[PDB]
Amino acid sequence: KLSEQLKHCNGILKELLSKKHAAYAWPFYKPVDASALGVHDYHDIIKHPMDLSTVKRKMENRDYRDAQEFAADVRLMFSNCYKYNPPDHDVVAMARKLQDVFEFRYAKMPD
Ligand SMILES: COC(=O)[C@H](C)[C@@H]1N=C(c2ccc(Cl)cc2)c2ccc(OC)cc2-n2c(C)nnc21
Ligand SMILES: C[C@H](O)COC[C@H](C)O
Ligand SMILES: [Cl-]
Repeated sequence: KLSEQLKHCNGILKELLSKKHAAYAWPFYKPVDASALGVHDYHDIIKHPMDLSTVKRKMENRDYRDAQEFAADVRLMFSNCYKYNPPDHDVVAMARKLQDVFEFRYAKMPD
């Protein structure tokens, strides 16, 4: 049984995965497939891949012991995107928008 704070985190996660945000969330649904995408330098540049399916698995498996650990993974996901891609690329604009959704709701965390 998740703590109250981790319940809030799980709610955020469900929201990020919902159809409401799909237009900009979809690149983050699954691990980057570097070979499929032709980005053969991705794993040289990104040492700690992260994506929402992995966050979801970790939540289901009770891997996260607190909200801070959850938030660090979601933010790592966005950071990888900002690290690999030029700041004016489409996928970066999507990341910024999804991160806005995440940060404003994470800020509503019950004490
Ligand atoms: C050539 O650069 C790319 O393809 C990067 C690696 C890729 N761009 C994208 C990307 C490029 C253009 C648009 Cl409009 C949306 C996403 C990408 C696409 C699919 C995907 O999972 C299936 C992950 C993507 N992703 C993420 C997350 N962070 N960077 C990307
Ligand atoms: C767009 C920045 O990379 C992240 O900003 C988060 C803010 C809550 O929109
Ligand atoms: Cl953090």
